[PDB]
Amino acid sequence: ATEVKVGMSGRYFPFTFVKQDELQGFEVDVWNEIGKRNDYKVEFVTANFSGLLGLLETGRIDTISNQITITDARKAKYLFSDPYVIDGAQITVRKGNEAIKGIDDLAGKTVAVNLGSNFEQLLRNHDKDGKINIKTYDTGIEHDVALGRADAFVMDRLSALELIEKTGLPLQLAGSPFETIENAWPFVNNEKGQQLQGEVNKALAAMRADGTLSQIALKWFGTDISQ
Ligand SMILES: [Cl-]
Ligand SMILES: [Cl-]
Ligand SMILES: [K+]
Repeated sequence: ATEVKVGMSGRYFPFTFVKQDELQGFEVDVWNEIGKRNDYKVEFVTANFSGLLGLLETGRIDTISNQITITDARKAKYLFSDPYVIDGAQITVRKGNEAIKGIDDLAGKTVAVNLGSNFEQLLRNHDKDGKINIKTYDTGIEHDVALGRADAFVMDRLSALELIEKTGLPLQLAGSPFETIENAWPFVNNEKGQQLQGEVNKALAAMRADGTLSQIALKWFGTDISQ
């Protein structure tokens, strides 16, 4: 059997998170089904998001299942599979705050972003004159905004929506998503990476056909986020 290592953070509800001392979520269920279909011994390695892409290049993991958005720079540095989730980058503020209607309102504000994430680069590209006070983190991002240490943060709409409705955090969506994001699994451009890529695309396409991918998405979001 082929050993495959899947990097994640364990702090990305409901994609990858811990509850009752169990590492679970959307990314966990998906790669267990992939491992059934390709004779993989899947091994989950939890690490902060800022170092997941580093672990991938060094070779201590084989891929990452953590909503890795495909970017122009990441295309040149890694291989990617077919996108399995499509969404948009969302600004989210504290509940009751109407002083921030979108990304153009961040001038002079403090916006939290995960370090090394596509949301940081997008935010720095949307900061032409240094108006925004970008604060980068790996944990406690949505908590600083709900408490007041940061004015807003930028993630995907899906995860923020579940924190607002399911979890119940005192947060609200700030406007409409300003950038579509296509999320796929990155691979190292080597023999095993090319081998995993082609075999994962065949499993991903096979899961979309029989509805298994939709079953996983409905369990973790109530909505088929694969569509
Ligand atoms: Cl990312
Ligand atoms: Cl900096
Ligand atoms: K991302």
